[PDB]
Amino acid sequence: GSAPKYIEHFSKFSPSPLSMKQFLDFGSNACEKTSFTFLRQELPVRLANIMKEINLLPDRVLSTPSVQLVQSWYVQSLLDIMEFLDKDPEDHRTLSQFTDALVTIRNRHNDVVPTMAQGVLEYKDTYGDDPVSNQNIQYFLDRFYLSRISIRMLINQHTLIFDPKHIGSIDPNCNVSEVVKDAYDMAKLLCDKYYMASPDLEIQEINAANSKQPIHMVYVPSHLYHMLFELFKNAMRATVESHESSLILPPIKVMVALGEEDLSIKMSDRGGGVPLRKIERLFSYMYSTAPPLAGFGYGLPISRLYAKYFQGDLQLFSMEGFGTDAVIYLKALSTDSVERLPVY
Ligand SMILES: CN(Cc1ccc2nccnc2c1)C(=O)c1ccc(N(Cc2ccccc2)C(=O)c2ccc(O)cc2O)cc1
Ligand SMILES: CC(C)c1ccc(COc2ccc(CC(=O)NCCN)cc2Cl)cc1
Ligand SMILES: [Cl-]
Ligand SMILES: [Cl-]
Ligand SMILES: [Cl-]
Repeated sequence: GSAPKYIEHFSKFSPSPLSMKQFLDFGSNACEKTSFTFLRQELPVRLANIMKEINLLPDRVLSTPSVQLVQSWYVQSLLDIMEFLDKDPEDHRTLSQFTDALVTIRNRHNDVVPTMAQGVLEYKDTYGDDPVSNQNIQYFLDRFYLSRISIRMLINQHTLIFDPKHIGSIDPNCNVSEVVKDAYDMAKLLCDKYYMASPDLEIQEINAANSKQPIHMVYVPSHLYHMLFELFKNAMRATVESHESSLILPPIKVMVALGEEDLSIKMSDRGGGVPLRKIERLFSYMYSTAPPLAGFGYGLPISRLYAKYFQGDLQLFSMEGFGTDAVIYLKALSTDSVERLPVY
């Protein structure tokens, strides 16, 4: 077949990062034809760029069942999208069977994450868990997952618009605190269920420019929830477990600061912290892979990719003996929120 040729062709192109503006302008609808003509080019670009990177992996990794699996998915998905390169954007069936095609692709790729996890696992027992294996896994998975996040963003934007207020997965009016409370309510629910004690939540807002206004932004709230949800899980585990032979359960304090470009979200706990040495391993896919509420692999690094994805970040610093702070940094301004795609 043609796969390695297509890979070859489209991996000469560079994925085109979009900004929230451009994202918003894509269904504000009837320029679905325009989403179609765009996506039939750009998915193959993006699919191919990562596919080529998968190929640069040494044979001992690439030859493993897990990788060969997801690689087979990427090939089929690229083929699936190929069928439409000739097709004409004015035939309303051309269009609606592209949607199906995108939907089907998105389901095909669902289990990528625990699949790669299995490859890491096999690799760990099969070749060792040395620092250098670890930089390498990290390097590849941070890019891959990031790649994949951006592919999904594209598919979801398309399928959700072409079945106001919300534009696909973008809320142009996301109330950050609203999303915080939700993630907290849900983490508490699970925290209550497994621990039978859950810390309270305290939120403070700091709108620097407008003392009064509630903090709203343009974002992808499911993205934000995911990140918050994961940080809640962790801060809850730590809070509860560090205090089981003690009466008070200190609340989890979250602050939302809106600056001139940063919108920053800090989740501070009193869980007794982590010493500085063990902080880098928390983001390591490898060290957080192994054969409840947490101990539950990948949430941190993936949450951090989520933040990186529109030029944000996610950092942890801890005080051993006291607790951990966790900061999600996001762009305040739609203008500054541009996709961040792995290089190639
Ligand atoms: C428990 N998980 C999930 C996880 C997932 C895969 C793993 N894989 C291997 C080992 N541990 C894993 C843990 C955590 O990441 C996690 C790690 C460290 C903390 N701890 C330390 C701690 C304190 C008391 C009791 C237990 C732990 C933290 O300080 C901490 C870390 C991140 C965070 O957002 C908040 C925190 O409070 C809290 C949570
Ligand atoms: C399953 C997926 C996540 C996975 C699992 C495991 C890995 C591991 O990847 C490694 C490990 C060691 C080396 C050293 C090497 O060969 N150096 C060459 C010397 N110049 C290179 C790579 Cl790409 C990647 C991806
Ligand atoms: Cl990255
Ligand atoms: Cl789109
Ligand atoms: Cl850090």
